[PDB]
Amino acid sequence: GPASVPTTCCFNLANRKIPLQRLESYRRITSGKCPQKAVIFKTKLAKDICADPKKKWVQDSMKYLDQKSPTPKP
Repeated sequence: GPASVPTTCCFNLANRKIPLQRLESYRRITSGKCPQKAVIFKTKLAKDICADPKKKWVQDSMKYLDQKSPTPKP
């Protein structure tokens, strides 16, 4: 589901568009200790999924959370 074996960064991007009502949060990665860069979405089922920033639902999803979100800090 979320991981497979190498714990570093997402690899298997999500194909099934995730809904907003079920979305809880999201996490993006782009550090230097990773082979690739992408985003990760979290639904309201205590589960995380991989997502690339070149999708239509991921972009809207990220923009949605980024828009709905108030401001970062922690």
